[PDB]
Amino acid sequence: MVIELTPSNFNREVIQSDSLWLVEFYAPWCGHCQRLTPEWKKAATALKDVVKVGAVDADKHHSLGGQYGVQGFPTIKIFGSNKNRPEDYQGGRTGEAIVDAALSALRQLVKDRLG
Repeated sequence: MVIELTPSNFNREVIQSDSLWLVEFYAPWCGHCQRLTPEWKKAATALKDVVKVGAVDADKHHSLGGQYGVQGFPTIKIFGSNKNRPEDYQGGRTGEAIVDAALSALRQLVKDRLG
């Protein structure tokens, strides 16, 4: 349900995708990330087959952590129409708040495609 993202699959899964993606950049040892885990799963399940929801261990994969300016954890990004310019998510860390942000991002995505 939450797609595990790594340097090896990030391009294929996210960058080359026309799906809306939410990506959590986390560290396993981080208490804040640990508390987010169930809420991230909650969002991923609510968004099944609507929005793709992934997670990068940015503690391990510093390459990806460095690329998206991850200085601390969790860092949440929204990958919309321009996959080269993700938006930083600064909303609430509940599944409910994340889902609302995803819906807003979808509205923006489809409206831009329409023109």
